[PDB]
Amino acid sequence: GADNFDVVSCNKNCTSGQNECPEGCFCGLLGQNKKGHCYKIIGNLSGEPPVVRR
Repeated sequence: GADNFDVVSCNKNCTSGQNECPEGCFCGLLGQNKKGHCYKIIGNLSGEPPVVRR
């Protein structure tokens, strides 16, 4: 089910080697760069009605 999951931002800068990302996120780096951003994997649940009252 790899096609069910998307990578999204976890809204934080990070550097490799330092445990800087929140749990459940990863530090995504481009190539040999030491600095990157925190990301996370999510799956969307579809089918929600257009309006929900709580």
